Amino acid sequence: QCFLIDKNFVNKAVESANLTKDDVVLEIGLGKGILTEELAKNAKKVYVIEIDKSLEPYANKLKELYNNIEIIWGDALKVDLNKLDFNKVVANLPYQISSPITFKLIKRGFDLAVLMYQYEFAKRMVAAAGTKDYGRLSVAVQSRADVEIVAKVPPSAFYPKPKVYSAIVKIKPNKGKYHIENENFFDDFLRAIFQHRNKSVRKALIDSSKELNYNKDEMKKILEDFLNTNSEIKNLINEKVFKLSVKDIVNLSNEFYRFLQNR
Ligand SMILES: Nc1ncnc2c1ncn2[C@@H]1O[C@H](CSCC[C@H](N)C(=O)O)[C@@H](O)[C@H]1O
Repeated sequence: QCFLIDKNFVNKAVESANLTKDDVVLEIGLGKGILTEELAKNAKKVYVIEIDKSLEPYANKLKELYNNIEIIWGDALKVDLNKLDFNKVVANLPYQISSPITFKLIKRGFDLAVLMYQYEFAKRMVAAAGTKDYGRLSVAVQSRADVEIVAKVPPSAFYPKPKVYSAIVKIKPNKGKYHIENENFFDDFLRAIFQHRNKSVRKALIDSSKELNYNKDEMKKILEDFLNTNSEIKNLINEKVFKLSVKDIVNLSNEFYRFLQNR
């Protein structure tokens, strides 16, 4: 585990979290508790989910100085977040859990998250439509939240040192912006189309038709009829997957869902 030892980056993450004494913060991972302490100082209360019980000495020492820290010993991928009341998440994430934890947190919901990722992962998260790092992860995150890189973090900020850069990413959930009709279908639709990101949406959906539980002949006919509903759909499905904006992907999947339900 690479612990964050540079207080300048701790400060940047905390400042970006815009904390007040009315905020309740969830932290994933304790480390030496350098971030934990700053959260404790500034927030109403901090929950720390930590998998490694050997780190108890840091926890015990922290509770002697701060009365508003609660440790939950366990695996953050296993813990039922629904049973916790918090409005913000601030963490130097274990990079191996980056993807599942991000969606688990977004599913649970929060006002704002400020999270450390590997830099490449963060770049994919915030990638603009039609660019080389734009992909399924970009759309899955941006369709549900506004995301931005707050700072690039060098290996020297950590001990022991990682091999690559990290990034602080700010996440502000945004349900209204795009409005996903059906979460399950949208997830299936995203999987199908980004299995073939350089192909047209049409050709991607035919190739990955089994991801939506249709055979290739059914899907081809479906899209013939779907294309006949309006000219906007025609232009969208003929375009390359990675070139569609998040807005257009959400709208397209919404319309396709409705089309399929009526069929
Ligand atoms: N699945 C998991 N659930 C909860 N904690 C985990 C975890 N996997 C790793 N951890 C813990 O998360 C921490 C990651 S290193 C980050 C430590 C600290 N936040 C800092 O900035 O220095 C370690 O304490 C490690 O034991």
